[PDB]
Amino acid sequence: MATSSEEVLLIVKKVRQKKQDGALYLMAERIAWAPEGKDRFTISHMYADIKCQKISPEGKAKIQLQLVLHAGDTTNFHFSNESTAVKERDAVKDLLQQLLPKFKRKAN
Repeated sequence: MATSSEEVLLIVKKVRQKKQDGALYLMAERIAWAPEGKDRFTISHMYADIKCQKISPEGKAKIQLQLVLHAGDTTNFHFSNESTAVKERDAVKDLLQQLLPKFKRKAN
């Protein structure tokens, strides 16, 4: 709050997760989740606040990612529709591995 406001990266009003289907919000340092609501999110896990990353949507069901909390909490998420399980979500995850470099440098 020293410049303006938080900076979010992307939001997906449509998301499916073995628990529920709900809209997924991605923030620079965290992943948020929400259900049929307004424009906020039911939850938000700070990428640094969470540590575990598995990328399983390259040739899988239809785009599902998995992250775990330094604690013992996992975060599984999926996107999919009659025909919306593709690029859309594709880029979503594409963001995931894009911020992954913020709280965890993978390569120099």
